[PDB]
Amino acid sequence: RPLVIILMGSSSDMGHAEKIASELKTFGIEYAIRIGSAHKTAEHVVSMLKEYEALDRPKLYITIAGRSNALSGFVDGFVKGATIACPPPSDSFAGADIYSSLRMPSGISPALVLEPKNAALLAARIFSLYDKEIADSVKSYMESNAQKIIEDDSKLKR
Amino acid sequence: MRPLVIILMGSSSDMGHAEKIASELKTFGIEYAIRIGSAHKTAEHVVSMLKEYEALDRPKLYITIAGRSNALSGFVDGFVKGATIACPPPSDSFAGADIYSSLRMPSGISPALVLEPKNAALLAARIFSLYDKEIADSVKSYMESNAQKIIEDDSKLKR
Amino acid sequence: RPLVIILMGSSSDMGHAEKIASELKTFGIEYAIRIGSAHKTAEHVVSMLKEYEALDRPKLYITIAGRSNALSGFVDGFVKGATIACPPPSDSFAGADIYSSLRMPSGISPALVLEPKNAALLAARIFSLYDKEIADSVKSYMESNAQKIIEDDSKL
Amino acid sequence: RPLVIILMGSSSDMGHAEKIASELKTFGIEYAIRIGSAHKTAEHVVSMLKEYEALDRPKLYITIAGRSNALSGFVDGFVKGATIACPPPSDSFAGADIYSSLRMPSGISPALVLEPKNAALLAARIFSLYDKEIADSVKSYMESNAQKIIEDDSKL
Amino acid sequence: RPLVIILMGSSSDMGHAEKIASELKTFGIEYAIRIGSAHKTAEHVVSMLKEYEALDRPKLYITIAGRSNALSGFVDGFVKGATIACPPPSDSFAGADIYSSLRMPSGISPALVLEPKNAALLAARIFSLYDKEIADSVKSYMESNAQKIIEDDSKL
Amino acid sequence: RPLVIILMGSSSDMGHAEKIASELKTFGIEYAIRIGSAHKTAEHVVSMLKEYEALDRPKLYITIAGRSNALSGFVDGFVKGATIACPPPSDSFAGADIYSSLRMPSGISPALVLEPKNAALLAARIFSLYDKEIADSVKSYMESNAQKIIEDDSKL
Amino acid sequence: RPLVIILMGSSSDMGHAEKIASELKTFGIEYAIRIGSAHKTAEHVVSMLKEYEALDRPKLYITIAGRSNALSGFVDGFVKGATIACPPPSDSFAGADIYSSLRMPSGISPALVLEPKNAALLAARIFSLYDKEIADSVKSYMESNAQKIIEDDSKL
Amino acid sequence: RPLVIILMGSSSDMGHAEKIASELKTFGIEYAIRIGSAHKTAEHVVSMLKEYEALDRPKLYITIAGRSNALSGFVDGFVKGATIACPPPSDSFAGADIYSSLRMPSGISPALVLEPKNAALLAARIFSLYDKEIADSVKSYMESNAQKIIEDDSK
Repeated sequence: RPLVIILMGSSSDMGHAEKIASELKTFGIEYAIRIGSAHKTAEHVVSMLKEYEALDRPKLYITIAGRSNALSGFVDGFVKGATIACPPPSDSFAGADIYSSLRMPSGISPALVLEPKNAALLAARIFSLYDKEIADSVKSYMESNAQKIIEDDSKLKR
Repeated sequence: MRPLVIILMGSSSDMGHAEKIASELKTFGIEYAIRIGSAHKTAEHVVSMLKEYEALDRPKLYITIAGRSNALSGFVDGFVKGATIACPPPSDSFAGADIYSSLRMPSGISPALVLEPKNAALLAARIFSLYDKEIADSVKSYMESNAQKIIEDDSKLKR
Repeated sequence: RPLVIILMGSSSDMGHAEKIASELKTFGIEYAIRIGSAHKTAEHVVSMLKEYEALDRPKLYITIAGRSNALSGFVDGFVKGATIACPPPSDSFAGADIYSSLRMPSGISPALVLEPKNAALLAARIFSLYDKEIADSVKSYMESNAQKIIEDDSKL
Repeated sequence: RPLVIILMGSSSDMGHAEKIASELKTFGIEYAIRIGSAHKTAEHVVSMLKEYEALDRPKLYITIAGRSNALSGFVDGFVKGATIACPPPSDSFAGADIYSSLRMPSGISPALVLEPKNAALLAARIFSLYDKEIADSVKSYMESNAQKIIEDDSKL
Repeated sequence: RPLVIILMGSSSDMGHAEKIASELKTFGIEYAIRIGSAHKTAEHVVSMLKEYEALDRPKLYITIAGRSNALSGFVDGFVKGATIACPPPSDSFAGADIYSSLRMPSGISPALVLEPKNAALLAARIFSLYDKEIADSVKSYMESNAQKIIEDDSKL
Repeated sequence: RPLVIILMGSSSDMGHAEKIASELKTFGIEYAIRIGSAHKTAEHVVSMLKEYEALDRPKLYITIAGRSNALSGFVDGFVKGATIACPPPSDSFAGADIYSSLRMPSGISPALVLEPKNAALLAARIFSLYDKEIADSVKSYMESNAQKIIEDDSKL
Repeated sequence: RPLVIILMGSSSDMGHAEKIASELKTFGIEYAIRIGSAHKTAEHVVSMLKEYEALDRPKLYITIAGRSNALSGFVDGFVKGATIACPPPSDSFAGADIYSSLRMPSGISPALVLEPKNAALLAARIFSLYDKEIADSVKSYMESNAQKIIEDDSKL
Repeated sequence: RPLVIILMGSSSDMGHAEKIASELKTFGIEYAIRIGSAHKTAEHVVSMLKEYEALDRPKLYITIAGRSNALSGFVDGFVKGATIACPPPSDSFAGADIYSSLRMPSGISPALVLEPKNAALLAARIFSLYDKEIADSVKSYMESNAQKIIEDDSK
């Protein structure tokens, strides 16, 4: 019943969206991958957001936009519930595209997360506050990560 | 049951920043607790504190506040079950480069980074709003109000 | 006759906008001053742009938004003709807000100019390609600037 | 009947120049591609600028120079009408060459644009304020970009 | 009987760890290599430190963590003796991960050294104030390095 | 019996030096405060280092130089034992003077610590491996700091 | 016999120029202070340079321009002998105007020096290769500096 | 007769050093290439400088050191006449090693030039103030660079 809308500005971002989606599927969380440009197809984005917003189910938007990221703040100020910004990595201007996701006005509150798997995890943990099944899944995932590190210590320690 | 936000800062010096976050949560009617604890200097105290909060049978978020190199947000985040939000205090040092210590988490550590204290409070409300209608109404009023003032600034001095 | 629409993201940008407006007036160019947020008042901004775009006259938009500038690319993607981005100055993250004005997607082409007086000049010089009166005022303005520097040197 | 003069500081810039040229051709806008150095061949540049400035037709200059960009300001202070700065991409010093294009004195007003297709698009949109054939070409272009995005979404 | 505990946050840091390990061995210094994350395995790390802190021998901790380095400060605040931070290299964000190792609070004092062999050299030179054999080993090492540069100049 | 030589490149660094000295006093550690430029008075520095190096007591050098720090590496390459770099703070070029302290060649291994009180603490903690009086002093210090934080929490 | 021409792009840099002049006066070196813009009064700059270039005496030019520095490259491309860029200090964009002075094309070789006093000193030291009176003056100046440091250490 | 002493902190710098040399050879200016570390071999660098400082000919030093450049200011604070700092390129920390060459104390005044061919050209142009042959060579050189550019346009 939770839904995560993965909304990217360009078809060029699809590979970054697919990393987020794969990880969401591991948590058993439903997702939808969509494309719209805040700069070029603003009204198409508004229409889309209106469609998803009308759904009576707990939702999150994870917004993906390279270069100067207008999409994440655009979606965040339109929709009611929480959103997550997860821009694709860039080395242009030594990663300075990140400030465009960071520097929001008062009243715009997307959660910024750099890594696609971590964006999925944050989504899961947001639902987990009220969804016991998803909390069980997160618990398993993080315990597994921790056990692997301890197992690496046991195996490789000298 | 009633949402709780634990606002956990690494130093009593962070109180100003924490109080900004707390005051904003109050306007959403969301209960908070403000606490102090250092990931560097008082690790076992933080762990003990977090076990106490985690045993509470209500939906919760942690907002974690640490200046300089932020070890606290990732530390809290890796220990607790639910989501957390990092909202570091502002700093000019090294043209603001302390932000990277909040951004650059390992795989499997997923705190939500938000810069402004009022926006950290906003995000916390919006997370709960997915399930809490009272908070969703409060959020809608707040956001719509923000929008109205801008439209009103335009009408009042557009020329 | 030309119109420059000066659209800013917040009322706090007013002093920056008036520096631009001030200078447009000296070029004999009509301007309008408006406020609208690309993040918080999207439909309102889309609704204002449609009104201006229906006007049968040569028009430019100058867009002013602090912090992460979404406004410039949002407006520029919506309107037909040219636009100019002129963000207010900031020292946040050693001026790193500038990259949000610089890094546009292919197909979004605002002209970035830093100084308010230079945004106005650029707007004047765009009209000047087709407006002889605006061309004369610009020739006058630019020669004055040059003559002052030469005079300054003359005292030395 | 507009003309865009693409002027680059080095023949090494030619790849970048041609990208701008190729795009202008799609808008049906005539262009010239020239080479000349603001630091090493100043009189060759000025002589060129004089010949272009004497043409009675609307014109823009797109100025391309790597490293510390003096060329865009040189051109812009010489010619009457608008100019556009479009420096080639560089990763030297985390891309800090961009600041030499940004940081103009008062009275020097080139339009900074990063992407060569957006420099072409901006020039088209500047002429579009008065050239209807061009306005039409821009509209078809921008609408095609928008429709492609919406098509990409449809597949999903 | 010095001991250097080489503690890294992930097995993906092992190649960097083995560089410090190798160099320490050249100085005759016993090491232990361990894995533990301050973010993900805080209580495991604590347990591990308490064990080493109970040893009555002179000890250093060299702490390795990529991205945002919480491990070095975490360890340093827990243990009584000196520690050394030696993060694995990175060009992400122009190397900005370094600040997470530099910016400690007052009362947290790990020694930051970039290069793994210099982290080993620092460790040695630390023990050398009281340990004559290590002091002789460091002497030989540093004098050789100097003699080689003088030798390179002599071939030229 | 431990000694710390605090060597600064200029009398204008004395404030920073004095912060380190005052803190060393609180750990019961003898210091010398000295002035010598690597760039301007290189032979004076060398002769001074020889005088201290001739002492058979365990010792550290804490080296202070603003701007491009050549002093830390110069001293570190000359002396046998460990040294600590503690540059004075600067916001010049957003703090980029720090790179001159970070970027040592292979075989130069000064401990970089930003804050003067943390430089003193590192020093104490280095001696604490073998000097139980100093370790007692460091235990008091760190435990007091931790207890104060926990006390601050208890008020909440 | 030598002459240093101090050429600034704007009268707003006068204070910076005077610091350079004051220091050159202590070396006994004649200077001229002038103003001319690379972007706005190129002909005027060329005319001035032609006048100084005719003088049969050893000369340097020290070129001062804030923001994006085109001036130093412009002068250096024009004049036969060496030049020194000494831009005014800015903290805008973390000091990134400095890259506009660094990033010269092949064939354009101004010597960059940050500090006004050090620009004066470099100038003196260039003429000193052939001028023994200026060499004697530099020797005294730099020996005064060293002795000041050595003297500061002897008290403190 | 001018002499340029090209002094590098390490043999790994030789590539950069040889680029400067090759250009100086085009001007007819004699060079020496030498190695010494300001960190590790300070008393050797100091003894080397004393040898060059004793030659009665106009001289410049071009100093080359990667990473945190202590060498340029070290040599500049010892020798009498002008020096030129020309560090090798590096992408580390977005090029931030450059600040170690820029940020000299008052009384230390090496000329910073980035490109090896430009360090050579600056060296030539310093000598050119008093050396007519070298002045001639520089006019030929700079006119040739401008001619090639104008030629590029003509094709």
